[PDB]
Amino acid sequence: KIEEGKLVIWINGDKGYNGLAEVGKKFEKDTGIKVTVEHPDKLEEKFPQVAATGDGPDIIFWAHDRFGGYAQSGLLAEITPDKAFQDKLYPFTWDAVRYNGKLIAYPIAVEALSLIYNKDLLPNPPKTWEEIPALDKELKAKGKSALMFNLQEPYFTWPLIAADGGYAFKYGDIKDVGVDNAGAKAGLTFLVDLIKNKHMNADTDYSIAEAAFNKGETAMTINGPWAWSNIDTSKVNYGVTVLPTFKGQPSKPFVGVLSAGINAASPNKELAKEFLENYLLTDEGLEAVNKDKPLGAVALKSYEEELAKDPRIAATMENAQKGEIMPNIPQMSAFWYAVRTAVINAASGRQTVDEALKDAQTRITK
Repeated sequence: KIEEGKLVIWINGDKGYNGLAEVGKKFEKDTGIKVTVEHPDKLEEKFPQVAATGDGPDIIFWAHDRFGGYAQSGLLAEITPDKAFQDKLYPFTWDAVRYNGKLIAYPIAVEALSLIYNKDLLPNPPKTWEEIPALDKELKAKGKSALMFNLQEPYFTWPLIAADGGYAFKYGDIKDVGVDNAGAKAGLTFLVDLIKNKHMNADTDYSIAEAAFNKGETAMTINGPWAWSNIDTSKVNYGVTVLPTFKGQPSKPFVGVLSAGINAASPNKELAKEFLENYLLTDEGLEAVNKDKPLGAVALKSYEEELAKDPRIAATMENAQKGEIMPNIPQMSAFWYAVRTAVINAASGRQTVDEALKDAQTRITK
């Protein structure tokens, strides 16, 4: 099974594995235990297969929403950090790695959508969703649009739909879904109205929105940290800020948490703990990883306060703190497929907002 006396770690290829390897080397210096960092393809798919037979790595890094399923099959070991260590991280990041009342992973980085705008076209971004329609008619007079973002993916339109009370799964309860309530209804109705009023095209997708924003054709867009390097090149003077409110309520974008779990079949659980707590989860630890590839906003308060000197990161955290922690249950798959269809049918007039959400709700709680 899993080798004893060493630590093998799995992390995705789009992360700072080289930097993580650095922290691993430091661990090896003052312990004698070697740390091997690997980044296989479809690791989020392989882990379940190899762990089920008592194999795989000691530690696995992935978005939190996936750990719920791994825990369900008893693949993840329950972690037990003391109160002292727990206070080192933002409170809400812990609700991301909680399953059935147990901590199943260590929070690392936080990710959420923000509002991105062209400072030259819009020196003062809108703080409200209701003022956007008016803003657009003013920008149209100059041949510009006010807002453009991916309307095809629920992930991108959810922030609006949930602002006034909508939600996926109430902290765990798989039978408590909020996609067809008055809140979600209001938000989606506002979105459809923006489309039927020619303020937005129902076919606008990720690429169309990206190219348009980066070419200065639109004043605003909605995206995550993964899109900043692409905008830095376009030579557009942009800023990142908090998302607009709807009916006075903050937009609720889904929150993604990069987390580190420990294989239940690992004989090196104590070493993994020592590594994650006293080596990786430190200012020097996250710095080594960040230097290789930026993590965005981090769950470690001490280091986050330093990275927040970058307003883009500060905003990302602000939007995540007002966002909804993505449910870590497997039923989340029905949600994506259900809401996706509801938004498409509602936008195309094929179905009414009330009907679309009603059918979505039924499919999720089915």
